[PDB]
This record gives sequence, structure tokens and C-alpha cells, in this order.
Amino acid sequence: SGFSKLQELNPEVLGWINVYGTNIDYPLVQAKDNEFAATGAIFLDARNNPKFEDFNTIIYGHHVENGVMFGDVAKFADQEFFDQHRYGSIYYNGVEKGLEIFEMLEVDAYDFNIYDPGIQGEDRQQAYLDHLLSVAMHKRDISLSPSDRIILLSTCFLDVTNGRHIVVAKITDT
Repeated sequence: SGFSKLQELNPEVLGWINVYGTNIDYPLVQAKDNEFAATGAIFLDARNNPKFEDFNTIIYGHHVENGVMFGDVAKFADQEFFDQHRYGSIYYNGVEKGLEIFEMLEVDAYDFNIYDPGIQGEDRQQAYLDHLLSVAMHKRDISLSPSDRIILLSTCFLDVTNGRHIVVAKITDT
């Protein structure tokens, strides 16, 4: 969760994200034009609504040479690790919501089919979803519609030049 006090000491922190049993514990921050050498920080795409109102919200973890990394994201490429980490939580705008992971994929960093945040319109959201699922490296079948809200958590793929790792989660109640 995250405090009314944490935000007094750190006003740039708009929320917090956790995936159970992993090292994905991080404050959420947003900059314009895309404190935390310890811990690390995850950035919302500058085009997304900071209160997670958008259909798809894309959040970034930047690997830094010797500082923080996001090693657990890439571990979702393993069948077992993917099967066993399903749930997490996210705090934003004063509220705590659950997260249910449904997909991991690997893509190139300039794949705009995937990195197009804040898509609007039912049939258009459905087409984005349909493609996203079709290129999954792992996925689980859950109840998914435009009406829901999802999050793409994206980080560097070292093995590859311009490669990225993504886990995708649905935002849920409780």
C-alpha cells in the first residue's frame, strides 16, 4: 500500500506495485518527456492518466549499469515461475487494488503495436487485446474485456539489442 506520509517525504510517488513472492516491489512515478538509487522506481508512460483510468497503462523499469535492475520480470519467461506467480497488488490514488497477471511476452522496443498507451474505443481496445494475446510467450485464460483495465510492465532484455520483457496484468477488486 502507500502512506499519506510517504507522499509527504516523496511527493513524486503516485503509487506502489507489488507482485507476491517476487522482487517486484516498487514505487510508481511519472515524469514528463520519457531519490531511488536504492529500491528502484517504475515510470508510467507520460501519455497515460496517472490515476490508471486508461484502458492500457504502460509502466517502465529502466535497467541501470550497476544500480537497480528488474531481474524478476525476465523470470516470467520460465513456465513454472509464470504459473506460480499470478497475483499482486497495486496502490494508486489513495486506493488498493489487486493485480492478476495473465501474460508474459518478449518484443522489440520499437514495436508500436504493443507500446501504444491509452487506447480508446471498445472494438479498438478489443483489437489491441487480441493482438497482445496472439504474441504471448506465456498466457493464462482470464475474463478480459475493454471494460477492464490492464497494465503492461516493461523492462530491458539484456540478451537482445533493443529487446524488452513485458508482463501484463488485469486490475481487479480485492
